[PDB]
Amino acid sequence: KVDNMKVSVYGAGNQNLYINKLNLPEKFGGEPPYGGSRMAIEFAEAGHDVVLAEPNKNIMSDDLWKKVEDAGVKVVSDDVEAAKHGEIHVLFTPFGKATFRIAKTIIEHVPENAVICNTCTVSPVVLYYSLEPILRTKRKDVGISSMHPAAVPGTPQHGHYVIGGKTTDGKELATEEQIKKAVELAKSAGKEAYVVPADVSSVVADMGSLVTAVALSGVLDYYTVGRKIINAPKKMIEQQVIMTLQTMASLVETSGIEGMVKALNPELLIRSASSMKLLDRQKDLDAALEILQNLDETLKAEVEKAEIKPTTLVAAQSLVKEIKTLIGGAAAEGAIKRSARKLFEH
Amino acid sequence: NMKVSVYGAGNQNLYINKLNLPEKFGGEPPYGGSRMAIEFAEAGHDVVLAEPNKNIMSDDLWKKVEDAGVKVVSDDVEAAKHGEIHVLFTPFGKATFRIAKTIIEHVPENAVICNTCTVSPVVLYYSLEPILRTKRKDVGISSMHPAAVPGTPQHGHYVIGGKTTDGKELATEEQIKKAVELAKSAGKEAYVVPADVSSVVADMGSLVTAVALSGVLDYYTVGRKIINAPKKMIEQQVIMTLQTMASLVETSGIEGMVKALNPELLIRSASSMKLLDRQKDLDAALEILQNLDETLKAEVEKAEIKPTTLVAAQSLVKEIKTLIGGAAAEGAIKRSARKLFEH
Repeated sequence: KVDNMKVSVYGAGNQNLYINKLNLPEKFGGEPPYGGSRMAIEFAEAGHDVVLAEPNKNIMSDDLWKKVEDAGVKVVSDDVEAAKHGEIHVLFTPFGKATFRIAKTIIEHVPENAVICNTCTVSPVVLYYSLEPILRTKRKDVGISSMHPAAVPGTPQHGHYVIGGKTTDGKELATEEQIKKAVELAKSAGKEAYVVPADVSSVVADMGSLVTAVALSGVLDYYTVGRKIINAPKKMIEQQVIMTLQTMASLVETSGIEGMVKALNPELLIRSASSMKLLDRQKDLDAALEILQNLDETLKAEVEKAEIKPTTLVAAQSLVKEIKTLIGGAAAEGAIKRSARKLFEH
Repeated sequence: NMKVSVYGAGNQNLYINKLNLPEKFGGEPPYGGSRMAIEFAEAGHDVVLAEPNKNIMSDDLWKKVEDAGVKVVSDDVEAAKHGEIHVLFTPFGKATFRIAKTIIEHVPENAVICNTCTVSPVVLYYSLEPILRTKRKDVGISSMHPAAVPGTPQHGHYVIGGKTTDGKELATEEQIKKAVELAKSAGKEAYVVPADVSSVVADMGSLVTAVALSGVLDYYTVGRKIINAPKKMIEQQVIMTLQTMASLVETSGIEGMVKALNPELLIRSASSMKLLDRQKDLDAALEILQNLDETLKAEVEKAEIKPTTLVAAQSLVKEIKTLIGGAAAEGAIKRSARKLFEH
C-alpha cells in the first residue's frame, strides 16, 4: 500500500542558491521553485497528502509560494506540526546544518512506523547514529533512510532518486516496508528510484559524486595501465589504490583540504604522475597534470600556511576486524559509532 | 665513499623489450636497480649489487654494471654485511619482505634499509618490527622512491621517507642524511617527505593520487565559490567519498567497489556538477566511466560486494588509543596494516 500517503517535507530550499547562484533556469532548465518545495509539489501532484514545513517565509517570493499552494501542499512553519502529519518524512537540508536538529525535533512526534529520509549531504548511517539512543529505546518503530536526487529537483536533469537501503555489512536502518514506501514515493512525477546500501548511497548520488567520479576514473586508469601495460600484479595495484585513497581521506580528516595538499605536494606529484603517462589516451591524467600546475594563488597561500597534523597510516577495514577481535563486537561498534559521530555530526 | 648495497638489478626485459623505454621515454639500458647501482658507483660510493638471477639482463648490460665499478654478488647475505645503506629494488611482489628479513640480522650496526617502489616504508618497518624492537634497535627503515624509472630522463629526484606525520622516527637523522646524500651525490634532488605519505606521492599509485586530488580540488572550488557550502561540509563529503572507496576496494576488490558505486548512477549525479566553465577532470571522468571496457564491464556484475563498515578512520584511531591505550592501539594498527599490505 503506497498510494495517497501522508508526506512531510522539511525545507523549501534556498531559491537564491538555485535561481541566482546556480542559475538553474538558464543553464539547466525548469522553473522555480526548486529543491524541497519542488519535491513537495511533485509528491502532491502524484496524489499524496503533503505538508511542507518551512520556518522562513522570506526564503522565496510570494509568486513561488503560490506554486506550492496550487499543488495542494499545506505549508506550516512548525516542524512539530509536520512531524505529527507524515508516515514519511523528507529532510531537505542540503548544507547539513539543520539535518540533525530537525530530526531530533521530530523523532518523538512522528507517527508509529514513520520513516525519516534525508535527501542530500548527511549520510543516512550518520543520521541513524545521531538518533540511535532514541531509536534503540523508545522509537524502535521508526526507520531511517534517504532519498538522494540525481540533480536539483525541478530541473529536467532530475530523473531518479537513490534510496539508502540495507547496508553492505547487513544493518537494517528501516524495515523492508518503510524502504518500499520511500521508493514508491520517490517515483512520483515519473521518476526512477533505486535502492543502494545506505553506507554508500551518499557517495553515489550527492554533490560529492563529483569527487567520487573523478577519483574512480583515476583508479580505473591505473588499473588498466597497471595490468595491461606494466603487468603490475593486481593485488599490488589494489594495495596502492587503497593506500592512496585512505591516505588522502585521513589527511583531510586531520588537516583539512589545505593540509592534505601540503602533505602530498602537487609539484612532486606532477613529476611522479607524469611517469605514468604510458598509454594512448589517459585524459584523466592529462587533466590532473594541468589542474595541479595551475592552482589558485589563494589556495596556494593557504597551503603554505597550513599545518600537517598527526595522521596514522591504517588499513581501515582490517583495523575494524582487529578491534572486534580485541574488545568484542559490541564495544567495537560503540567505538565506530562514537568516532563516526565526532567527525560527521559534532 | 659510503658503503652501499643495492638489491635487484631490475627486470630489463620489462623495461627494454615490453615497455620500450629507450624509444618511448629515452635513456639507455640498464634501467632500474642496476642503473641506481651504476649511478651510486659513479658518484664514488663503494657499491655491491645483489642479484641471484644472472639471466635478468644480457651480458652487454652486465658489462656496463661492472665497468662502472659495481661489485655483483648472487648472495643477499654478502651484500647485507657490506653496506651501511641497503636499497631494495625488489620484485614488486613479496620479495621486498623476504629480502628485508634475509638481510636484517646480517647488516652492520646502525645500517639503514630503504625500499624503492611499491611497499610503504611504514609497512616495511611493520614487517620487521619484531626484530627492530629488540635485537636490532639500531637499524633504521627509510625509502628512496625514484618516482620515475632510473635511467630514463624523467628520473630527476628521489623522495625519501622521513619522520611520519604522527611522529614515528623509523630511522635516525643520521640514517636519513645518508639516504639524502646518496641521492644528491648521483645528481638527483632529494626531497624528504613523512614516511607515511611518501609512497602515495612518489610510487606508481601517484597516478591515482594526482587524479583524485584534482577532483577534490574541483569540488572544493565549486563548493566554496558557487554553492557557498561550508568548508567543513565540503571536507566531510571528500572524506566520506575517499574513505568509502578505499574501504570497498579493501573488502571487495576494484570490481566490487565499482559494482557498489554503480557507474551509471554515478555518471548521472556527477554530470549535474558541471557547474564551472572548465572542469576537464570531470569531462574526462564522465567519458572514462561511460565508456568502460565490456570485459571490465562484465567482471563487475560478477563481483560480490562484501561487508564494509562506514568509519571515520582517524577519529577511530583516536578513539581506539583512548579505549585500549596507546601501546595496544599501536599493536592493533600494526597487525591490521600488516595483514592487508604484507600478508
